[PDB]
Amino acid sequence: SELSAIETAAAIAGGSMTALEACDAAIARIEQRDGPINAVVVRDFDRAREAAKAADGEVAAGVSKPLLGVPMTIKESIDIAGLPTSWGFAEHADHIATADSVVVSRLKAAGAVFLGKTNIPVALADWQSSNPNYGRTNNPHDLTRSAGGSSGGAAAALAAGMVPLEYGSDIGGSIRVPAHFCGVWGLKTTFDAVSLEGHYLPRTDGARGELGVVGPMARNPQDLALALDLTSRIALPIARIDTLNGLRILLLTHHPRAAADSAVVAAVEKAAESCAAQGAQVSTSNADLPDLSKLVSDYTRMLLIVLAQGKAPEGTEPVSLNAWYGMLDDQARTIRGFDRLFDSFDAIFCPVLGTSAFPHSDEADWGKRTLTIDGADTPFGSQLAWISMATYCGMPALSMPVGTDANGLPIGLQIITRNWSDHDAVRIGALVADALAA
Repeated sequence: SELSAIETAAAIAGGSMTALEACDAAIARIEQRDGPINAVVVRDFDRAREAAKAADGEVAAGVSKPLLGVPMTIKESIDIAGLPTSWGFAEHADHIATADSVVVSRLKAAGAVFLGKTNIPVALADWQSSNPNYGRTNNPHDLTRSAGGSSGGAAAALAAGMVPLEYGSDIGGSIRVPAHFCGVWGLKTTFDAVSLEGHYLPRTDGARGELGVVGPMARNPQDLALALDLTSRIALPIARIDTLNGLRILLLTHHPRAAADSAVVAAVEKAAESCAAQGAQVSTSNADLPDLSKLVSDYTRMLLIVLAQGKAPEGTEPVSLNAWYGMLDDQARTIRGFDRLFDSFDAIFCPVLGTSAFPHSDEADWGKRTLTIDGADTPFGSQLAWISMATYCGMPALSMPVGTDANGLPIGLQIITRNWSDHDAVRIGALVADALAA
């Protein structure tokens, strides 16, 4: 029942409230609600209110901008000038960013006001949000369960109504998974569509690596689309879809490399059937589908080199540059596989993860964790499979809410579309949400 980012900005423009009122309202929601959740772990309420007063001076001087005065937070790994950027490392608790990231600079240019930053796991390397600098973030829907990660505090802050807009990062599901666990909307954008300048490992300032993207998170698709138009390095193509009638969907509720709970499958299946009733052509199989089992292995191989920065454990020999160049050839061949697939389909519908939010785990080694799927214990890491298609091949991928499991925990749907059609993904998810309400 909270105002959206667009609605807030309209309110501030129309006279209904001052940016400073909106900024103190958000501070109030945060101080009153973040106690048991612990999502907004870096606070800048003092400078935020100064910037809000300023946003009020612009308003009264006749100025308008699409997010003027709108309070929001950002992920702790994205730089804001004057604020820490530790990525959850004790050794970098006091690393203080000198300059706004590009994404932050873009949104501040749209008039937004940054109240603070949201919690993350150590090294952005978990589907939870816990670290020694700030503590743990808890799912607002069940405080005993993970908020997801690594953008987990962002998803929790959105879910608890604290702010209307957020922005996150994803290399192994870290936008889509928190959005799914907390019941909010998250967009993994097309690879290279938004700049990662300011999303730096603490004390470094180099180049974007492969695979990872930044993308917006919110409670509705309109805010996502606005936030994407304001942050993309070039204006992206606009949405071609306007109706589910004739939309061509490929429904995947099975992965050769990971299981999915019945309640997740059923939630995803029901979303496709709602679209079919508004006229969609839902297929369950296609011979153009790339080998998803090979894809998961290529993705893993490359992921572990990227995250290691090509360095190797002492005793092991590193990957050669030429071998790396071969790995990008492989990646490139696979991407072309999805190009042919998307000649026959407008979207893939599949799960974000095989389960809804799991109980907090203090076990660092994914190999020692499990996940209950239909009563059985199943391997935890196996679930990267659901997340691999869009990261490895670079496609945009929405995570949107489509139901709740039997315990009341949110379940999300992953909507994948062709490279650079990020707005078509957000549009389809908006129409999916309509079809499910009708």
